[PDB]
Amino acid sequence: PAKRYRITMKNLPEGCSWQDLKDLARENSLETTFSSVNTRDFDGTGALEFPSEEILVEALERLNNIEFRGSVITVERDDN
Repeated sequence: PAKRYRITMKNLPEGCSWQDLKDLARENSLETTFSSVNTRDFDGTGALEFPSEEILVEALERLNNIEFRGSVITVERDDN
């Protein structure tokens, strides 16, 4: 729509899953459309999408190098 973006949500010790990352994201105030998770990286990173950069910039300032129930995630723009 007004936008289309994709972000990475990742760090190193955590093979996170879509259920896990949406759980945290709702904790944190994200929602998004969806995320590319479970497939491969070091083992398991997510990569979210939304039609409006509000949600992108949010996580880039809400989830960037945050501790995730005892793991951590670093998050960033990945198609922009």
